[PDB]
Amino acid sequence: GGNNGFVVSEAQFNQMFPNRNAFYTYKGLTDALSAYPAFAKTGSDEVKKREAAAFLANVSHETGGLFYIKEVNEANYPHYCDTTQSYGCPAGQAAYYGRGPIQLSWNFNYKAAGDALGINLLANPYLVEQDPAVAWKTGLWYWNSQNGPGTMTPHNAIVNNAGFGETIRSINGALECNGGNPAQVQSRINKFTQFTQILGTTTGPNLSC
Ligand SMILES: [Cl-]
Ligand SMILES: [Cl-]
Ligand SMILES: [Cl-]
Ligand SMILES: [Cl-]
Ligand SMILES: [Cl-]
Ligand SMILES: [Cl-]
Ligand SMILES: [Cl-]
Ligand SMILES: [Cl-]
Repeated sequence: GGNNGFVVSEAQFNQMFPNRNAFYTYKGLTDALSAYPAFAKTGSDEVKKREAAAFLANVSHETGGLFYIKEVNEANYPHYCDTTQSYGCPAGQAAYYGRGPIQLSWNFNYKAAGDALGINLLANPYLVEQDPAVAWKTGLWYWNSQNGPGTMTPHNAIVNNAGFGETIRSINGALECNGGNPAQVQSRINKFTQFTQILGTTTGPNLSC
């Protein structure tokens, strides 16, 4: 029964993210895991490690290796408010820009993620850039419950072995996949591959989209 701790060691995490903002810590991440008990705990260890690498690689890509807590371009913040929604944009028109490890964006996603976590992030979206425990939960929420532009959750893509490619599709596939941005598809694949090497697992199939 022995050691069933997290498949990413603190030291591997540091190697993966040498230039992280202080907001993002190993502890913060390991604390969030219990909110998504199947994450990195489903299937063989080859698979758990694969899933951990897949998540953190995509996280790396969103944030510049966890340097950025929030989206940089203030001028474009207003666009993340989808006025066509009925609960509107109560925290402000300009309040729903990218924050945290998956750069959670859009009033509708702040709403969905908050409902899921039991936290009213529609009203207090600033929590994702102020409270690490919440930021990390928003990352796991996306990874474990959202299809995005694709057809399956990133979790299931790896767990059912449909390919790291489906994680990309489900994160930003309408713009990047199907020829849209092969360079950036490959960048994500590059970081995933390095991360699988750090953890001593394999990449598995269908890396691309
Ligand atoms: Cl740390
Ligand atoms: Cl879960
Ligand atoms: Cl990266
Ligand atoms: Cl406003
Ligand atoms: Cl916290
Ligand atoms: Cl919390
Ligand atoms: Cl693009
Ligand atoms: Cl690269």
